[PDB]
Amino acid sequence: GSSGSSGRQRSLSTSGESLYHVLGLDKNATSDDIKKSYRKLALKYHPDKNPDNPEAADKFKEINNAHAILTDATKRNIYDKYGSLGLYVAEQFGEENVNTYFVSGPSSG
Repeated sequence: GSSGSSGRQRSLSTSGESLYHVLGLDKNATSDDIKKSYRKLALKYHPDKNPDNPEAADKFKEINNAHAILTDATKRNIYDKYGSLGLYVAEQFGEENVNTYFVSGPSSG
C-alpha cells in the first residue's frame, strides 16, 4: 500500500526488447503465446535430445528462466516496471522492498 496521491508514474526508459525475444514473441504476445511457444522451444532445445550440447544448455537455460519469469505476475510486473535489475533486488530484499528503493530517486511529487 502506502499509495494514494503520489501514484508514481511509469517512465519510457526501457529500450524495448524483453524476455519475449528470448523465446520469439512480441510485446503483443499473450500468456498463452508464451506457454504454447515455450513448449515447442522446450522440445527442440530438450537436454536429452541434445546430449553434451553447449548451445543447447545456453538456449534451454534461457528459455526456462524466461518463461519461468513470464509465467508469474509478481515478476512479470517487476521485469516490466524495473527489468533485470528489479529481479535481483527483489530477489533477496523482496518485491515490497523494491518499492522504497525505487520510489526514492531523482524524482519527486
